[PDB]
Amino acid sequence: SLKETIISDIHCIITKPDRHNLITVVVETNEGVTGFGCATFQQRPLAVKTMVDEYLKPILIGKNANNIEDLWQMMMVNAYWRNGPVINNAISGVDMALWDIKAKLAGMPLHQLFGGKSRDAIPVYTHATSDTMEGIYDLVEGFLEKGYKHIRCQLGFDQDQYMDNTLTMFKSLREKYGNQFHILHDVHERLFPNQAIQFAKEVEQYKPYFIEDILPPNQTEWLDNIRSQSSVSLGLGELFNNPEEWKSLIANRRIDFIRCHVSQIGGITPALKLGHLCQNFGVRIAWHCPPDMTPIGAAVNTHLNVHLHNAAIQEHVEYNGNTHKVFPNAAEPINGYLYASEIAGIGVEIDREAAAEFP
Amino acid sequence: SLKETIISDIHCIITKPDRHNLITVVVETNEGVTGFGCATFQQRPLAVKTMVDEYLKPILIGKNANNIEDLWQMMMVNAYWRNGPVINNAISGVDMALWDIKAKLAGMPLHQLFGGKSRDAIPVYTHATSDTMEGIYDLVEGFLEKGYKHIRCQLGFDQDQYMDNTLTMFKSLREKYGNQFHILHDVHERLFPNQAIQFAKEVEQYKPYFIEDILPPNQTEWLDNIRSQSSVSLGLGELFNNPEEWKSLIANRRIDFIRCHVSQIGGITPALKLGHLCQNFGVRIAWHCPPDMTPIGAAVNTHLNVHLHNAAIQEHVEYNGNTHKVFPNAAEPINGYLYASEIAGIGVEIDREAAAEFP
Amino acid sequence: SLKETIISDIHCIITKPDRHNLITVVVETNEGVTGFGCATFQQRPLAVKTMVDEYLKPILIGKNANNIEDLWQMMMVNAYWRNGPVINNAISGVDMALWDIKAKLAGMPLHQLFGGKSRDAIPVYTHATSDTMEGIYDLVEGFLEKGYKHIRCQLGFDQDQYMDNTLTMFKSLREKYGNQFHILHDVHERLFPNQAIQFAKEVEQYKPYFIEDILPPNQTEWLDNIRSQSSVSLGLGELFNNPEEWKSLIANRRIDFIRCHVSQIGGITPALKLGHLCQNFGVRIAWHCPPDMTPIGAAVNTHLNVHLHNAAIQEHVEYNGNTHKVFPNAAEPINGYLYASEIAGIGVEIDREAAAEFP
Amino acid sequence: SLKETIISDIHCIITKPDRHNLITVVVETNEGVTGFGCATFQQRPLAVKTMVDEYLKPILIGKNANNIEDLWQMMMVNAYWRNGPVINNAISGVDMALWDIKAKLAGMPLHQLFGGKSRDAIPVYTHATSDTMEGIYDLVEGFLEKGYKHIRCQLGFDQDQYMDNTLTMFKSLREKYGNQFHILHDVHERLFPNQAIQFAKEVEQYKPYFIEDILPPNQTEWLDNIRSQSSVSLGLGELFNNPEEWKSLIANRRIDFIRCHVSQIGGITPALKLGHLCQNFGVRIAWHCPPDMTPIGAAVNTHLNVHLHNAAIQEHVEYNGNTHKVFPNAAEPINGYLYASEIAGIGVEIDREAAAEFP
Ligand code: NA
Ligand code: NA
Repeated sequence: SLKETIISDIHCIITKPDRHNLITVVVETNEGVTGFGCATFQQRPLAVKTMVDEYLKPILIGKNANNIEDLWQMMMVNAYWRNGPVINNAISGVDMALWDIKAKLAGMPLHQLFGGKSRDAIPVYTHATSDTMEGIYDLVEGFLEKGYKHIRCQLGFDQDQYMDNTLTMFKSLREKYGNQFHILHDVHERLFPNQAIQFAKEVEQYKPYFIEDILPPNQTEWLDNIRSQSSVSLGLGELFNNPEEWKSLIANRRIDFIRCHVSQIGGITPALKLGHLCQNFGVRIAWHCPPDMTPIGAAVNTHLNVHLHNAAIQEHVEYNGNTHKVFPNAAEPINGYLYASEIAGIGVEIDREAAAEFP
Repeated sequence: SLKETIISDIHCIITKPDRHNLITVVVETNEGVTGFGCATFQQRPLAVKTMVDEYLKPILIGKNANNIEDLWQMMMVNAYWRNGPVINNAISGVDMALWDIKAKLAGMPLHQLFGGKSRDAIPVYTHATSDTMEGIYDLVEGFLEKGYKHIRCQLGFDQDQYMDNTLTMFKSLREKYGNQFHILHDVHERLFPNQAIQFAKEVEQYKPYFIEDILPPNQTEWLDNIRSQSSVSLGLGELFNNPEEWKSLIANRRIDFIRCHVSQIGGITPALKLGHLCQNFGVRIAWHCPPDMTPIGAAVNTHLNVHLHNAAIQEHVEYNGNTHKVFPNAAEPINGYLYASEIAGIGVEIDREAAAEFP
Repeated sequence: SLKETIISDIHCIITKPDRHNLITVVVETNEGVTGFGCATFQQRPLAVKTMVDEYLKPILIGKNANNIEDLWQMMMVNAYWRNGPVINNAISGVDMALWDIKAKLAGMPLHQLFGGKSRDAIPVYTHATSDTMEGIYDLVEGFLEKGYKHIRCQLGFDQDQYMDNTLTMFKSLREKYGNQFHILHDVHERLFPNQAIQFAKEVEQYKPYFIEDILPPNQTEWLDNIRSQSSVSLGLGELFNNPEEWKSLIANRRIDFIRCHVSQIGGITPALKLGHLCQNFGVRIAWHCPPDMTPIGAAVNTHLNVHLHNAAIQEHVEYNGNTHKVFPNAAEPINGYLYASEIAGIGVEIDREAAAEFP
Repeated sequence: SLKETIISDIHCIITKPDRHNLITVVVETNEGVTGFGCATFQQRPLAVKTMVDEYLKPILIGKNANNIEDLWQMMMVNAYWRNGPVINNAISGVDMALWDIKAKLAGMPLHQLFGGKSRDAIPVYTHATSDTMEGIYDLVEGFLEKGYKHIRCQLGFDQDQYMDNTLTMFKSLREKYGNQFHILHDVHERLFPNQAIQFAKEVEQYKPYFIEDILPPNQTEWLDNIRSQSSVSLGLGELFNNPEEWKSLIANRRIDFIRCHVSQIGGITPALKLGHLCQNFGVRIAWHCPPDMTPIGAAVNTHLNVHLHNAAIQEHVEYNGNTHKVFPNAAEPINGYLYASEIAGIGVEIDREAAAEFP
């Protein structure tokens, strides 16, 4: 007894209440049921907006929003060339908006629409980056006081100096805090493969929650060398926009955490399927939630994270007063956990007037 | 703005309006929102009913029906020993009922709840089994007249005689009908592996839609021998109740169609994830719909089949007048296609009074 | 000069002399030669009994008990759907009873019928589970005093706390007792695969006899990661009911001990063949003997364990006075060893009157 | 209630009632229960007899015959060097005799002791060898008239001429007899691997029951080349005496029929386990029964062949009147099938007086 949901208009609002350009996609329908979605391309806000305004919107107006995957498949192949940061982001904002419409139509929280909760809340990790161990302590202790139990620690913001200081960082952190928290670290592709394998063996004893981006970006074939000699947990996927980047990685158990950005791989639609894939292959899920993701994206990740069986942790995003003003009711971690929204829909929208104040 | 959905009661109704014992699971809730699900174990109707009545129902009463996967995971591990025909069927009827409740709560067709249609309808295949080619012609032509374009053909209802007659069947069917329809065939595990490989090479030229169960049941390792020499399309999975039976099969591209029964693998919850898995690995989907599946199961398969990207075809089930009476509004193929129900929920229930007439 | 042995009746007696529902299957024959077998499904006693009473017994009455594997193959495929906890248990009680009849007919101990002893007795392991190291010491020392040389030790009856305490348990046990006994530990599938590999490397130095269930249940593919980096001995198979669960595991040397329950995989008939398979591939055998296995099952495991070349150890089961009363002559470990029965048959039966006292 | 069975004496009788030296091993016991076994080494009758007389018999006298595998393992490693034609044959005669004793003790047919029949009888194949097609027809038609449905056909008793004539033989046989019988062929290792692969592809269309010994004897690695391009069924194992010869062959599905001689691999004890192994891996069983196997060996193969699930066919052995005289009650094929003996024991012994007449 759901009737066709006809797409009447599409907007793409960029706003700068804080450090970053924030991109919201707005899908309006004849019923006056409105959907909101998040795109995130700060280095390139304008490319995304053009892609939505005069390429996505023409092929969407008039369409039945009810059939989300149909509309997904159609957008994804429309330019013929496909898979990249600009297109997937644009499509992801619409995909998210379509899911939002469906959940409002269903009168339910987005994660309930998916099928319900696997857990009550998702743990959160924060970022401690400093040039000195003193600075990292200062930051760690403040996060501890707030209930966080996972913290990404980066000492220093040549390759040998970085590897040496980082092992010293892991060593001092275990000496000072033992097992009070899990320690995450992103290598940011700074190592040659031989250096990567060496570092994986040396850092193993310190039991990182995961080491992210330990290899240069098209050298994943070197993972088998690492995984045959080290038990170190590994995350990859942050810059992926293309299934070829994650398919063999996961089928071959070459990583422990997938770290894709939901908007970079095309939205909720592909995120659910990749979530199920991860569960099949025993890989955990830690989607990125960067500084320029809006409270709308973050709310979507929390819905994903209480629903998907293999979701492990959500990445923290601050929000200043401006941002909370532009996106009302944006949840914040309580004792180190993010709670899914409980009203119908995504549960967070953008205040268009407020977003005006901040062009 | 969905509130807890509290499970108030659970029933398991068996009925014999026709050839088979039909098993319906009924989940009632405080809101008076009622869910219906299908279990199918004709050789063993009673085992399923005991499993539901005094093992499932105790651990379910009081629970929040909203969290379907939570309740799935819990039922699946509850007996500690797990995965088999009796338990998965029992759990599948409840799983299906929980999905039904959620879709009614959402005021939407079950497949809309999933995320919408990938296609308008799913094609249907029928069964032509006879002891003589004359009998098979007679049956094929009646199906053709009704718009069917896929037909499973079985000539004869020793191994060498069966292999010889079957190749003769494929050969005569192509001579008589050319490409007017797709031809399916189930080998039913009747061949030794060496005979299987020989038959796969010989039948290739006749281009079956798929050959089902070509190997003895724990000899899937012989598939690589077949797939390195023959292009014949292969289906397996009919008797699977255990992920170990399908995980390596699909990851290694050893089959072309998965043929599991949705109720044997535990319900809609695992069916969606296996559907996504099949899409990832390029394997198509043809769930079994046996003679003792009710119109409730069949309606669920059609919802699955218009929604999941890789769904290929639905297996036909007759329904006599009795059965239509016990389960009102059960769809029937139109010009060789089954159309998903469009009212809220699964769209088919059981008339409890009518089911009374047929114990 | 053996004549047909005609099956005249079949019973399934459940009894609760102690903690658990105990299930005995009884096969009677025209000659008045009676067989006894054990089914074990405590979470689900009733499902098994229904399966025996009105599904197994009809297809068995009149049949020639002499042809055990014929009757095995026939029961196993009879429901068409196959392999699960309820059916295999039911079939296993009958299979065991058929073997019992044959051994009485032969006037010999069951293990002699198989072909004789490989060893004089099988060692036994016991269970020390407590919340504190003090409690585990207390329990270990009592087992030591009784001659046991293998003990499964469980400290605590989050994942990080469990892994930490368990390594502390292994470490304190080696410090206190050195090599006075072998230490077994069941991880019970509580770890993610990355945590499993880490734990396997860390626990290696303490030389467990085996670590059981170290992975989540459908993640055995992660075993190669473990086995390429750690020498830790591994057991799996406790919940298996399906050859697909053990075939590739053993052929690829992915475990060191098979831990299936003889009743869950269908009886003595499949146990002998899996025993031979284990010998071929260099895998040792440690069938489960849970708290609800009867003295009849236990006697069968001891016959299996003195006969099969690769049998390594038998799991201990208590028996209170009630149980000994219901099943007379049930052997008990002497100086840490179980001795096979030496009278004709299995050597243990059920006292039907006594089983009456305890419904 | 079986008591120790004490070995009192051991004999090895050679006899030449026909073409071949026939070797029977005799195990006597204090109870006066006597066992008979078959060794077959015609090229070397005397080596076997020495091995039994003054190496086996000393380590056997006094021993408990009840524990067959214990005594097997002990004999097999006794010389320290192990596995070859002379030792395994000697040990096989004793192993067979020990099984014979056990079956008489049990008052049952040997195959009943094993666990019963899988089938009522085993089909038989015969040998048609001639230098001309006329000669092969003559022979085939006589076998057909007698009810045989499987015949090994050899045309000619250089490599290119042999390959050419053999394909011509297969072609003419299909033209003349179509599918009236199965056609077996032994290549006898006469081909280089490249010629083997070519022949396997060319002979495929004629559907041999199997092609035996298609490769030179230590070139089994070339099997993967064949099996990736041809469906031709393959048998190997005739000269095997060493598990290394069959273990990887079967685990990797590189053959379809195992063709070992039971006496060459050490007796019934290893034959049962290899039978179970074959079943696991989907390989069928066709033990050799050469012209110098006695009616005692043949009776043992028939017991093996009605019992083991994967047994496919038994090789024919004539017996002239002399031989029937030396070994009374030796079964003969009826309408192309051999029937297992139904009296207690193996069911065939040697008449020592009669064997006297024929030194
Ligand atoms: Na290694
Ligand atoms: Na090929």
